[PDB]
Amino acid sequence: GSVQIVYKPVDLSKVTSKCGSLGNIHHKPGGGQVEVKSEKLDFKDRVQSKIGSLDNITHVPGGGNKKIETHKLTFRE
Amino acid sequence: GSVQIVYKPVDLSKVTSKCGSLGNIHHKPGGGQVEVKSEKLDFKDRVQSKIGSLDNITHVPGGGNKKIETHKLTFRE
Amino acid sequence: GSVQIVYKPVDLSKVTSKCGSLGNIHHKPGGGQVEVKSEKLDFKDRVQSKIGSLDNITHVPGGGNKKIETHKLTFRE
Amino acid sequence: GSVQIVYKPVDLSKVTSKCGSLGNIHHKPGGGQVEVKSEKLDFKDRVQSKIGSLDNITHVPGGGNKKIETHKLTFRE
Amino acid sequence: GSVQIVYKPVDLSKVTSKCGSLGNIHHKPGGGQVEVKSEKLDFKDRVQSKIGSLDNITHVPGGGNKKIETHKLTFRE
Amino acid sequence: GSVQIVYKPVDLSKVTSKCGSLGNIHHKPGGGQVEVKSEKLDFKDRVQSKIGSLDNITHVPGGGNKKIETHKLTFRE
Repeated sequence: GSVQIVYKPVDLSKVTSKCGSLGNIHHKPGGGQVEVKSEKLDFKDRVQSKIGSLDNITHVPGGGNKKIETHKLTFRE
Repeated sequence: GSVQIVYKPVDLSKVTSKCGSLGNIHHKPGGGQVEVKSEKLDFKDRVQSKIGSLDNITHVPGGGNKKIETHKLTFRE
Repeated sequence: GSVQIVYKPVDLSKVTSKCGSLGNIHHKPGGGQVEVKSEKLDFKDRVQSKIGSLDNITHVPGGGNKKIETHKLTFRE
Repeated sequence: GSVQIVYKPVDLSKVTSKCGSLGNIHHKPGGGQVEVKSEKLDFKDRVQSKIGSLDNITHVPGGGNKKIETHKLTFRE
Repeated sequence: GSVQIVYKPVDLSKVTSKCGSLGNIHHKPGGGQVEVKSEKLDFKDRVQSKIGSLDNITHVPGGGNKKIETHKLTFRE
Repeated sequence: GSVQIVYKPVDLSKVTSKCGSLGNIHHKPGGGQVEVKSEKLDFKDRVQSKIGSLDNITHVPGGGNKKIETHKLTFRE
């Protein structure tokens, strides 16, 4: 009872961008007020949390091209 | 009772952009008021949370091209 | 009792954009008031939550082209 | 009862950007007020948390191209 | 042709307040965005102006009692 | 042709306050963004101006009692 598995995925893919000019961008946030109140906080096993945050981002990647590629080969007898 | 598996996916795909100019962008948020009240917080096993957030983003990727590709091959006897 | 499986998907696909100019964009949010009240919060097994959020985004991808492609091959005896 | 597994994934992929000029970017956040109140905090097993944060980022990668690629081959008798 | 003018105003007035306790007052303004644009400004003869102002006041006078009293006696031949 | 003018104003007035306690006052302004643009400014003869101001006041006079009293006697032949 033989098993013969072949996993030969080819990728010639291209995630690509072209942008002559990129700019003249303005991010003028006008300020705020946050309040949080808690008795008890508890967390476990791979929690990711933000509490009471006021936060501003400007992200201008000339690039910005992302590619995500996950091979899983699983074998059980 | 032989098993013969062949997984030969080809991809020649192209996710692509072209943009002569990109700009003159303005993000002027006008500010706010947030309030949250809690007795007890509890979290476990891979929670992702935001509480009481006031938050501004400007994301101008000249690129912006994303590609997500997941091969799973599973075998059980 | 032989099994012979062949998985040879070809993709020559193209997700594509062309845009001469892109701009003169204005995002002027005028501010707000949020209030949330809770006795007890509990969460488990891969919850994703936002509570009491006031939040502004400007996303101008010159690119913006996304492609999502999932191969699953499953085998059980 | 022989097992013969071959995992020969090829990738010739290219995540790529081209951007003639990139600039004239302005990030003028206007300041805020955050308040958080807690009796008891408890955390365990790989928590990641932010409490009471006011925080501004400007991220202008000329590059910005990211690629994430995960091979898992698992074998159980 | 005699003129005899008598101006004998009496005031025994009392502007008065009584307040046992005064307090527990909260003024949490949530922030804003103002913009003004002008070519030419010109002003003369006792102008009072405010342009492009964002401004917060808290005025808790335990007292607060005001009295304004103007005697004018004018004579022309 | 005689003129006889008498100006004998009496004031026994009292502007008065009484306040047992005064306090527990909080002024938490949340921050802002002001912008003003001008080619030419010109001012003369007793102008009072504010341009582009962001400004916070807390004024807690235990007293606060004001009185303003203007006698003018004018004579022309």
